[PDB]
Amino acid sequence: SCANSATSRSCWGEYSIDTNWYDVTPTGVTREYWLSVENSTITPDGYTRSAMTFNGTVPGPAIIADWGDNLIIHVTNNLEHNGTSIHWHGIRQLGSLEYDGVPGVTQCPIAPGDTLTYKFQVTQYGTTWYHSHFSLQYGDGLFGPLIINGPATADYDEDVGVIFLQDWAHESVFEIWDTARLGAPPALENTLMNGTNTFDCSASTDPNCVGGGKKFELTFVEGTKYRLRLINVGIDSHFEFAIDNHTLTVIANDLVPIVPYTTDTLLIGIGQRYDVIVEANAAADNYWIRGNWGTTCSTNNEAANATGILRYDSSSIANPTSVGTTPRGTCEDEPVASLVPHLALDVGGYSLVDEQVSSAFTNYFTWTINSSSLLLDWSSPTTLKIFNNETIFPTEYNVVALEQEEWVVYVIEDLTGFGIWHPIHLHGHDFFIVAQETDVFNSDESPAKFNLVNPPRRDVAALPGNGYLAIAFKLDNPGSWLLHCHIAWHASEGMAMQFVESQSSIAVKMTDTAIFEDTCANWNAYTPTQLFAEDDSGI
Ligand SMILES: *[C@@H]1O[C@H](CO)[C@@H](O[C@@H]2O[C@H](CO)[C@@H](O[C@@H]3O[C@H](CO)[C@@H](O)[C@H](O)[C@@H]3O)[C@H](O)[C@H]2NC(C)=O)[C@H](O)[C@H]1NC(C)=O
Ligand SMILES: *[C@@H]1O[C@H](CO)[C@@H](O[C@@H]2O[C@H](CO)[C@@H](O[C@@H]3O[C@H](CO)[C@@H](O)[C@H](O)[C@@H]3O)[C@H](O)[C@H]2NC(C)=O)[C@H](O)[C@H]1NC(C)=O
Ligand SMILES: *[C@@H]1O[C@H](CO)[C@@H](O)[C@H](O)[C@H]1NC(C)=O
Ligand SMILES: *[C@@H]1O[C@H](CO)[C@@H](O)[C@H](O)[C@H]1NC(C)=O
Ligand SMILES: *[C@@H]1O[C@H](CO)[C@@H](O)[C@H](O)[C@H]1NC(C)=O
Ligand SMILES: *[C@@H]1O[C@H](CO)[C@@H](O)[C@H](O)[C@H]1NC(C)=O
Ligand SMILES: *[C@H]1O[C@H](CO)[C@@H](O)[C@H](O)[C@@H]1O
Ligand SMILES: [Cu+2]
Ligand SMILES: [Cu+2]
Ligand SMILES: [Cu+2]
Repeated sequence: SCANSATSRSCWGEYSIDTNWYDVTPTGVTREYWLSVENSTITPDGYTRSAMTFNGTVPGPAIIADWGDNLIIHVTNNLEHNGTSIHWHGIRQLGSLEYDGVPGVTQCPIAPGDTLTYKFQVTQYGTTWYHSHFSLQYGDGLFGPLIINGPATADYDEDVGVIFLQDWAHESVFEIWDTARLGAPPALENTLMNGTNTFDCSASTDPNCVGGGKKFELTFVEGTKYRLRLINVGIDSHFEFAIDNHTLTVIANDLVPIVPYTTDTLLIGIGQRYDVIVEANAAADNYWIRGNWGTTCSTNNEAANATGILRYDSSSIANPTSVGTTPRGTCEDEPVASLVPHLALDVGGYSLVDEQVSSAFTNYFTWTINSSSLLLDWSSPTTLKIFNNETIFPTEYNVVALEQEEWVVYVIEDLTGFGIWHPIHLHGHDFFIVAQETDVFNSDESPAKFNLVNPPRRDVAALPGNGYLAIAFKLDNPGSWLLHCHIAWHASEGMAMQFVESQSSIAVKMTDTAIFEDTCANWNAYTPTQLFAEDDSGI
């Protein structure tokens, strides 16, 4: 039993970095939050535009808690013309399926003017984020940081918090969706680093291009070790984060602490999080912070300006003249060999489920999973079906039923030919990356090459373009769990499926059943006169 501190980050009282947090949870306290989903106007980069925000800021307010705390988060939808539904990214929701926030799966949408109070315990610690999982809303700024304090696998003095990395349009994503769904995502007008960037409005005739955008700035005190919590939250952005003339000691991936490793740059797919410790041991100077936008992965109009500024002297106003490390320049994830959980777990005996991604064109460009593109009915979410004792779901719900062989290995194959590295997010579980391969899956040979012995473990991992991703998870969380590409266009285009896991073992408190019913009653009251119908997959 030791206290967490700058020289004992492994400690968490009677618990520690060695505690199995899948099986053991500290007692904490209840923390209550009130969030308002708003229709806003912001100027993050000297361009004024609309946004959909929590509480009028991009990013939204920080939700900060300790490992074990119970969170009560009242979410009121103050948009006029969209439902909304908020997901707590990577959060296991063991026994709280109905608060996972996936509209069409775990809830009906929150109708305009309605409130839904999300309740869940945090049985994980580290860096994550919360965001709307209702259509493309997070692309208009509807996300915020969710930081759960706990132990760490390397010592550090100061936690600077999250640095968000994203693309950023100069108009609502909902304005460009009709063009994007023809099949080619647009190059967006800029990027943001923790909510800010420069933009040259000097030659603009657009009255909204008011200028004054500023670089993200981070100040170091020489000798201090800083925890930076990196999240890629773009619509369709890949990053390779780096700080010139500094080394990153990587200590967590998503919500899983790893054996520290050092790296000059850090590949980060959408929805992925890393925790790094940077020691401020360079010559004191201004250094460029590089997002290293992956131009081979997706387009942006201003890729080279996905940068911020590290200062050792905060009174300096000069731009860095530092020289960047040459990026690997791929759309890959960090190498599997680098991502070794500190808490070592092995994958047990399993049953294999194989699915294949392709594309089709119906009304617009769609992605298919075993020939079916996800299309959900917001007024009949999977959980509603489950509470009605339905076990056969619509084809377009892309349900795979799991029932106990205590483990599943889920192989998803890219048969599209496109060579996109798709960030695949699984809800309700950390998975084990048993293979992440650039090659064709062979059901007779590939399983023999799976790594079942402490493989990487996280909640978002790349399906390699033209390859396969084999992820294992244990049947330990009855529910209906969405799995999808986190490239927002692709999710909206149906690149998703869901696991209905141990359906008959789902338990929901009567109070939460009543709440769920109320949410859907209110949604159903809104839809007859909504201005805008569902026009994508729902998620
Ligand atoms: C959620 O609310 C947003 C409003 O904030 C809705 O966005 C609207 O979406 C419609 C349908 O896609 C857009 O119409 C299209 O606009 C483009 C661009 O001018 C045009 O080329 C198309 O032919 C079509 O008219 C509309 O622009 C857009 N409105 C705004 C202000 O962005 C969205 O549909 C809502 N979704 C739900 C599910 O309630
Ligand atoms: C990126 O932008 C956000 C601001 O949009 C910064 O978020 C800030 O993060 C820090 C550290 O995690 C938060 O500090 C904590 O505040 C709470 C509540 O009062 C307190 O309990 C803790 O002791 C700690 O001071 C801070 O709340 C938060 N600010 C906002 C507005 O949410 C973040 O720091 C930026 N990243 C960098 C590297 O600058
Ligand atoms: C968010 O905004 C709403 C509406 O004004 C308010 O009730 C709530 O307290 C605010 N929450 C935070 C965290 O500021
Ligand atoms: C947000 O406000 C804008 C400007 O009034 C409006 O055009 C748009 O429909 C609103 N969006 C939603 C989702 O309510
Ligand atoms: C998806 O299709 C492939 C190829 O036909 C088949 O091998 C696999 O079992 C299918 N998966 C499921 C879950 O239906
Ligand atoms: C679902 O099954 C349970 C268990 O038998 C039963 O109590 C409940 O009423 C059922 N509900 C419906 C709507 O079929
Ligand atoms: C993470 O660790 C692996 C194995 O040592 C390296 O191959 C990689 O480049 C990174 O350091
Ligand atoms: Cu997410
Ligand atoms: Cu994708
Ligand atoms: Cu998701």
